[PDB]
Amino acid sequence: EKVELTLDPDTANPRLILSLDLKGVRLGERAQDLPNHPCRFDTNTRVLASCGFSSGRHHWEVEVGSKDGWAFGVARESVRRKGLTPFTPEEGVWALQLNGGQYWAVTSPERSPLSCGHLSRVRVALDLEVGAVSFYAVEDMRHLYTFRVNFQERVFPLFSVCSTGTYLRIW
Repeated sequence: EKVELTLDPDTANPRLILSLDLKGVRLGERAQDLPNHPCRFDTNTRVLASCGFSSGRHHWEVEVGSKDGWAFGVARESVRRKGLTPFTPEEGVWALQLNGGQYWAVTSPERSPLSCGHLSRVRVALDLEVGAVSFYAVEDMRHLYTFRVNFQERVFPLFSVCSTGTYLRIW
């Protein structure tokens, strides 16, 4: 079922720029002086939605920038917030990424280069019963990639922007 997400400003890395409607995120030039919430990503340029899921099937849609430097998908609640944490499934993050002009599923120890054409808006489908996170290009709902995961805890929508000049935006 459809979920209306808002970004959680307590989690946001201080270099990120969130939109006032808490749907949009970009990377800024300099770090804002933000109160040090324990949930805040102090180093990785990440932000979670406020909503986490422990059961059921849920979907949302993400508008993506055409320029390099984003990743999104889901993170387990216990993802490390403090220090430079590897962006890997073992560290509790399951994401797609645009980097070096190439779409990737962020697998380890090697990322997986995807076949897809240019992406504009992507549906993310989280199933905690089946144990799946799936991505679709919204135009014709074409499957891009599925991670099979045995989720053991609450899972949050995850967004990351690591370059100026691109963005992610919840639809």
